[PDB]
Amino acid sequence: ETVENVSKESERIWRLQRARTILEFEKMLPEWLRSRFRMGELCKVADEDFRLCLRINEVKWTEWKTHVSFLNEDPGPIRR
Amino acid sequence: DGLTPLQLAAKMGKAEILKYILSREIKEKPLRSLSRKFTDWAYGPVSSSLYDLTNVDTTTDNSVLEIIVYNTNIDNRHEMLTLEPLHTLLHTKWKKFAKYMFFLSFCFYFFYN
Amino acid sequence: QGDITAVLIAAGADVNAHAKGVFFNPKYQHEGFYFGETPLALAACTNQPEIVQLLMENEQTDITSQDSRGNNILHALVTVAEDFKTQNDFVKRMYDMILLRSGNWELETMRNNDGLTPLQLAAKMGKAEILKYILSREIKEKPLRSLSRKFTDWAYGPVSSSLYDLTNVDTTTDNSVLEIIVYNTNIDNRHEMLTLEPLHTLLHTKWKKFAKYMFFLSFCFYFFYNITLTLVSYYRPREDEDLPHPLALTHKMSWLQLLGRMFVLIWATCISVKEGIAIFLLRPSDLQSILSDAWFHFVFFVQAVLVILSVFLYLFAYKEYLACLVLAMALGWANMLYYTRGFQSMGMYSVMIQKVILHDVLKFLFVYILFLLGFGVALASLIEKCSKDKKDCSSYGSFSDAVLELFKLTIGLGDLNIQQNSTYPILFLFLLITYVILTFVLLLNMLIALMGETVENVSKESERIWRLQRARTILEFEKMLPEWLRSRFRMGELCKVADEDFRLCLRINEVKWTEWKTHVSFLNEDPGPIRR
Amino acid sequence: TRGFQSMGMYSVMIQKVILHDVLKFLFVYILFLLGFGVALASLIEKCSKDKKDCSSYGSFSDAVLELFKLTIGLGDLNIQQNSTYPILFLFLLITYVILTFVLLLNMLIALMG
Repeated sequence: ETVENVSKESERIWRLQRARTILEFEKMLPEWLRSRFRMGELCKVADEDFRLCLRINEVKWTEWKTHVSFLNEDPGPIRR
Repeated sequence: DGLTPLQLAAKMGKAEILKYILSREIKEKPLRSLSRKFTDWAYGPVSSSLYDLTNVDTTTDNSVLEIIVYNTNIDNRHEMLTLEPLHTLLHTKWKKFAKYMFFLSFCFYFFYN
Repeated sequence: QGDITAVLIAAGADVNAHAKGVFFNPKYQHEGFYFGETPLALAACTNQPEIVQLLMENEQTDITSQDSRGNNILHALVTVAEDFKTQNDFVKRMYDMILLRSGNWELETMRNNDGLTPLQLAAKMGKAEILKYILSREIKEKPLRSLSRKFTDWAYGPVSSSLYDLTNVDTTTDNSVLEIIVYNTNIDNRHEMLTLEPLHTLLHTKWKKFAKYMFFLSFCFYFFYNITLTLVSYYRPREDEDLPHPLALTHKMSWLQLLGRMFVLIWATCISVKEGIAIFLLRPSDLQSILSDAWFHFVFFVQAVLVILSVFLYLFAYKEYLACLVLAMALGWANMLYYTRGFQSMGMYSVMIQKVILHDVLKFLFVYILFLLGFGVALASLIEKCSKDKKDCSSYGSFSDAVLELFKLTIGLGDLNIQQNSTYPILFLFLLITYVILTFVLLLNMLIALMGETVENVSKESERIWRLQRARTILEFEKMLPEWLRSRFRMGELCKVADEDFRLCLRINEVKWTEWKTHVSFLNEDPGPIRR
Repeated sequence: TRGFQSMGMYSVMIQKVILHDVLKFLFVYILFLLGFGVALASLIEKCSKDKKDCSSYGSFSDAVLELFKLTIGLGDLNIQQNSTYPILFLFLLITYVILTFVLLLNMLIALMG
């Protein structure tokens, strides 16, 4: 199963050995971390809109449920 | 040991329960202040999701990625970095910080030899 | 909300509205979700089949209205259905439902702003599964079967002769389907489309009647072209003085070389004519296909022009009489690999060569030089500071000489720098055997780089590339002789539906057992090859 | 070689490969053998010394054999008795030696699938 396991475990070791150096290059320059990105602490629940820093991902088809869970009035990349 | 439960799931590396804590959608609104995922758009097939990122990134002491990657002693470690609030975040800094710093460490060390 | 929808339509809400907002997003996979701007397509795209049937009972509803992009509705359903089979397949079901609820033929003829039929749009974006529906489309009725694309002719149990319909498919008009499919870049499931039946046999048709007989003539003409270039270096009168003429004019008898030396220079013009067109057409093809195909048209052009450029150099005498010829002559026998198309047996062994040079040889090469440079410096600094052969080394390259004495052990060696050395010269057989084994693991591990479902994927992807690289040349040999296309075959426009029997040109295929249905769909009175 | 089920399997696959893959190997291998040979045979006398010491046999084909035996067994003096920067004579062998090897390694995959 070198056909199977070895060319899969090489994926297992390589993504880790990349991931070690990236966290090392965070800790290598503690000078000016101005380009850490955080989406700028949008609203969570309450009147406390400035709450905690977030991130963004996107989804696709398969089981079109209805919707009351959202936050906004179907906007886009709302820059204004 | 001074550990949050999210930290305890990482430090022992029990992966499947950590898939639940970082996802955690709660489809209500008397108590959805406990969630960790947020859906923003409601537009049929496309929808922009918001993961929550409190202790995850290395912004405080003893964060999640600091626990996961530097650790020994666990064996399913690559099966944890598939998980979405970690998989794209490593990919984030490889676009903006690391890869541009990486080849400078190559090209400096290349002329050294 | 279909229940709220009923009151809104009863109140008189406009149903032919548009929407031209910022939410189109040409960077499609975020913030977008294209419609086709109409309320009808939004009902269609998002699986509201009750509402799609609801929106067509209203007489005020238009269908033929277009988009800002020019799209009608059946353009839009094509631009949504992605490459995933049976995702509770609804686009194939609902593209069906819009035509059968209403429509004459005047829906599939309208062009977009890019000037494309919906059949062309499915090909140019390459969304394969919905194109399987359009080219099949049997309609087992007869009030409305003038929209079909398949026709069954015989009704005779297991055997049945089918008729595909072939309107815009063959390259008989401008911008046809095969011209779109094969010449295109930018798509990745391209071989999964040429499995489909009104294309799979049609490529096979011209390889019986046009291309294969034209192909080996292009081989046998190009084959003798390289022997004639070869026979100025063999040159059976073995030596005369020093040969001051590579490609001469030979004012002398035995015209076999007079016809011979002129036979080279004529074919250098034809390749110069034909592949000078390669700039005029292939402006995005080369940089996008950086590792795939259509590069040999440059490499034929590098070869044949340098044959003439030696002959221009022979009258201006920059000393490169023989120099420009020979180090460009070698491509003439190397470019023969273009003709390795032609056998399915030969094609598989042809593709995988260029597979490994791009994948794994350069992966092999960067590490192999890194150890070759590695252990060489330890031995090159060994060769003179200590380790005798004291005075006997005054020949060449005191660093690089030791590199070659470490380089040839890969290939062929056994020499005296072991026997003519010092500083305990068994040490000189430590710092080779660290090299010899460490080549071998870096050589053995390249086998594993040709593993990893190479059993599965590689001998399947070689089928994926080979059928395409045949299919490019066949459509090129259509366009190569526009002289007399009398042997394009069409079955001669048999009856479609109406009193218009001379209707449109067709084709023939045949079927087999499994689910003996009954038959009212046919055309004739169970005939055979009815010649009469 | 009929007679053992053990011996029979090794007997059939010989005639399998001569019909399938050796002739697939042979047509390409001669195509490069004829390929790099002409560049070296036209090298051997017009430039690149061993000036007078070449009056033996087949000025084209002699260079072919000096490129043919590297597949089998060689190590000879037409490197050491050459000119026109004779390291170049170890470029236009190593283009051949590697390009045999991929055409030899890919025959393993022709015995895969």
